[PDB]
Amino acid sequence: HAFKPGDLVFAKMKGYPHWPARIDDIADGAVKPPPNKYPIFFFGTHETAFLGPKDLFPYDKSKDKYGKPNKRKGFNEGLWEIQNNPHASYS
Repeated sequence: HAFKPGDLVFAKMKGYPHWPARIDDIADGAVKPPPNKYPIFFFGTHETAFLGPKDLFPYDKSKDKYGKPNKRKGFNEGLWEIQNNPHASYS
């Protein structure tokens, strides 16, 4: 399984806990990711950033480890989104 738009993940950024997220499509006209990176939409914060596979943990495999509440802002909101409506428009 190569990563494709719509895949659910936990995504790791420096300074944050593994974060509920999804692989997004590239909008027409938008900036494209660097070589071998993906557009990642973060649940709860609703931000997008470019990340590579080393920082992407498939949701089903990883949810037992990473899918638990914490106090960081937006996180529990993000957990609700990935669990209840992961494919919604958050625009």
